[PDB]
Amino acid sequence: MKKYRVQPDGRFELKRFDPDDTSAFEGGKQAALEALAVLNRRLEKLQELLYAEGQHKVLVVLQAMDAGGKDGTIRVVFDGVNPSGVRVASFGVPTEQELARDYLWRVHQQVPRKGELVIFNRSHYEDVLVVRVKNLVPQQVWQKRYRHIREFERMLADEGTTILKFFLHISKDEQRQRLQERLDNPEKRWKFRMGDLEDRRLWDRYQEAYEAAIRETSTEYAPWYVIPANKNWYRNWLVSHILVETLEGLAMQYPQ
Amino acid sequence: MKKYRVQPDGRFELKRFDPDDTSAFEGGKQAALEALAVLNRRLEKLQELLYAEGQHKVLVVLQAMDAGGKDGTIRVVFDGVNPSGVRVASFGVPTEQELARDYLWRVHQQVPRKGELVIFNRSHYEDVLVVRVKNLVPQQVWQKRYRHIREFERMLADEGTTILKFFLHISKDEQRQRLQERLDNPEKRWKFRMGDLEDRRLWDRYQEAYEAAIRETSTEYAPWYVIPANKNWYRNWLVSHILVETLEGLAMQYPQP
Amino acid sequence: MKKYRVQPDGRFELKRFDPDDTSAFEGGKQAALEALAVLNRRLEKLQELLYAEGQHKVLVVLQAMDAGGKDGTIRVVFDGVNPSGVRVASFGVPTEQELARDYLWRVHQQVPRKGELVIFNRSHYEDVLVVRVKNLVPQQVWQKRYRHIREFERMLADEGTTILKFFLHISKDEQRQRLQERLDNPEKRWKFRMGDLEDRRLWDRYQEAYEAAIRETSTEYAPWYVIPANKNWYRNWLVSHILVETLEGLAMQYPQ
Amino acid sequence: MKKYRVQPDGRFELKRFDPDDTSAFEGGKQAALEALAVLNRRLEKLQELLYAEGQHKVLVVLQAMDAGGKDGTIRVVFDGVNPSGVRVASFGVPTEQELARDYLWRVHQQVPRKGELVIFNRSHYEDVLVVRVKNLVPQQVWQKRYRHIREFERMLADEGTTILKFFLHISKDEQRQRLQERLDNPEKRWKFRMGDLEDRRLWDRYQEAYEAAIRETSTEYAPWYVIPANKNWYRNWLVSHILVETLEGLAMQYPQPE
Repeated sequence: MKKYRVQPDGRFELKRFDPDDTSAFEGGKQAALEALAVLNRRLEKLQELLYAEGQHKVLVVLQAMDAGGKDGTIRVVFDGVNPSGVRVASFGVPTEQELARDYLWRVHQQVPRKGELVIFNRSHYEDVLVVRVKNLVPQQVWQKRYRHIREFERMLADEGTTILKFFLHISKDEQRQRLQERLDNPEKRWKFRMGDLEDRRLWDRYQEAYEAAIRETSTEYAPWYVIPANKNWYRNWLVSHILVETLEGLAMQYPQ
Repeated sequence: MKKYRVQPDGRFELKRFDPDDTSAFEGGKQAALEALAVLNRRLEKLQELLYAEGQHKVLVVLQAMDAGGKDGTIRVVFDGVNPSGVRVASFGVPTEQELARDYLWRVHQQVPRKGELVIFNRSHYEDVLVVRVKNLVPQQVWQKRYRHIREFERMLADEGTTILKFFLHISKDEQRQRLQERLDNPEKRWKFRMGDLEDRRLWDRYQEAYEAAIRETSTEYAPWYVIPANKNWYRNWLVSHILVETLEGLAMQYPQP
Repeated sequence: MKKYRVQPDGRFELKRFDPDDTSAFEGGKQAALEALAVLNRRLEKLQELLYAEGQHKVLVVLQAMDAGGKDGTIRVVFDGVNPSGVRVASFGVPTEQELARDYLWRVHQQVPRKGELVIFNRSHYEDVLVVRVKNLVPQQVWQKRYRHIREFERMLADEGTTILKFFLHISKDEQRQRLQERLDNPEKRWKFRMGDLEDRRLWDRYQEAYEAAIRETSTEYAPWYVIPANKNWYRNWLVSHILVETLEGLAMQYPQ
Repeated sequence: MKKYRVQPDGRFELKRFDPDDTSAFEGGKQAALEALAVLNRRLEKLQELLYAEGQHKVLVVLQAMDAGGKDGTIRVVFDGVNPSGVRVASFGVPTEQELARDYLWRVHQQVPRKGELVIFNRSHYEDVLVVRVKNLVPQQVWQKRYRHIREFERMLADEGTTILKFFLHISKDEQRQRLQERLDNPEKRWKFRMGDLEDRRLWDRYQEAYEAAIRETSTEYAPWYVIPANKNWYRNWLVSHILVETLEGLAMQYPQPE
């Protein structure tokens, strides 16, 4: 499943990843739901080990186009995980207080502590994405942020944080179907804003911004994983597989 | 719901609640597990609605003697509830920074925001529990805190917070068995501290402190519920029942932009 | 100087206080500047003692109409006071994060810690002022806040905070001259906003809101002091006199 | 006055700076007090402008051996500067909550906001000082922190923070006289801790730790200035001179709303 890890050679091309790809799973939706339940139980036990050992900090970053599956991945992948050891930090439009300090200030505040698993629903990457696409700061400014991000993540990793960054990759036509479904569902209509159509008009600019951010910041200590996410069953299974394998690799143990 | 809700008449007596009482449920453990799964699914849907509507703030306070079931209640009652809308704030021994401000400072920091459900694993109630039990501060100091607490909760409720306070009520003998089981379990021992034995000698003083705190602070806008908690199946079912009924009473609507 | 403390009898009438009153000081501007310098030196020594002892928490609340002297009082009264023990918390327009919690959440965060002197430049009182005048919440909602405020301040005082609340009282014509001076000074024009002309149009409503707030919340543990503030020399001297006398009454001792 | 700026060539030697050096000021205490008052009035006006413009963030870092003058520099240099635009963040022994996150977490929380001047009384440098001297983490862990610090400061500077780092340099004999005076003064003995005698015993290890930290982290965007600080009058005058010159170089303008 290492075909999805972006190597730190700065040669990443987003066109090489197909949102409809399900090739790492030898089966379909029904078999993947059973495989996901097994990974989910392993995840609950690994979180239990993480919290009791109280040494490692785990940061899961989720980035995607609107309707790309950030909310759904949190809901399904972390289903049943002890609320005491899992925390979500969601990053929306910056406030005046947040904009009064550097862009990393509000993000650094939310990092996981020892024994905790934190999920960033959007993150510091927004400062090289919506910021670049909507020209909120000139290129001279946002271009310097790729190095800031690599170095901030290097500091976090060196100091004990296991970092996993997932780009949930959906196609333009899939986003269209999802935004239409969001509009037609009375229990989902609340998620839709008029500004989401303007973000959709800028699809190509966002894909370019994502490709540049991933190419610049996928490192050995903070890898990006590109997740084909047109199939939610595949997205949830693959994210759970990578997360479980990473946590198993920490070789955690209940204290003496 | 009615029987376990402490009325704001200042006449609460803890002796009237039996930790082994299971009288609100008829079918026994197996039937309660099935009833709990139905309530859990209703809670998951109510949380999604709370988050979508983004108007109400929900605060669940959990207080209990050590091994009383605070961790287990969070784990079971909120099983499957979307982590995006549920947050736990645990309050342990205050740090020097926290002690440098009033006792409510660290607590107020953690209150739920609009559309969020927050669980306080221990809370501001610790400031009328340990200092009273061990007489670390004079009565003149901690007796004033019942009013501060009623008024802080009145302000939170007036400003949009639905408050539910649960006292998970276990017996002294049940605590003993659980503390021994915690010690004998290699996956649970890490939780056990020597200070837990020191508080056990003070059992009666803690029961009195809890009774007084409940009597003084159970109000219409911030009720206390006494949960018979010697049977975890009953504790989980009853807490889920009260929480679901409360959330339903808010009559939340999905926004229609 | 006991005529300026609002007694907790709920009978306060703002019309009884003249913004041009200088009756507590007999010598005039020049003598007041010398008296202020002596109080200022006493204040510097009392702050060093407050910080060294590290037990008391001191909260100074400043409220006034725009151009009423909040910034000038901080600048002059605290001139020379060690920055290590004096902190200003200014409360402006609430952000989305602040509005997502009760109105006291952002305020409680800023309270002084042990050994610290905090000045609130605007405060929790804004939630019974601009809120009441501009009908940002219905009457039922803001009317309940007078009790919340009395009780929040009671808790702070019971738990070790010395509270002083100053209403810097200026006349409508004095505000007009000051806003005009702000506009005509190239080094002050930055402070002026178009919204300040709207707050000026609601003068009478704000005076009624101030009178009601002071009447409802001036208590023994958290007194309001009405400061005639048309003359800055008098305003600075009187606020310094009240503050120094209060701090002296704490009988602070250097630790041994 | 450029003689005190540590060039970013990684060749800094602490032995080349004498704590008793007063060569940038052509006079003594009395003349320096008058020169300091003129700089102090200029600083008060520059702060009012920094606050009005509301764009630049200013971070002043103070590091020194115990009794080296951190408290006194804040008190004198910022005397009369409007409290609305000046804030001190002091960094002492980390708590369990602070130790549960990376060492930069508690520091980043306190950075200056737009229009604000913040003084760090001790700072993130403690994590390559007391940590290195007392072996609180292995050489393997704290040696990586020189890069983390250079990069954290690069991010702050790129995003609008003007950074000034001052090492207030006192001699070992001067520290002895000051610690004795601290003990003998009833209004200052509250500052005296027994643990300060242990840090004093390790004087040489701390001087080596300071030399290495300054050599590794003095950059063009975040310079270190070595301040001869045995004479308080000289220390206060020189820090004020460097700070004022830096703020004047920003050429801040009062906004003119339309």
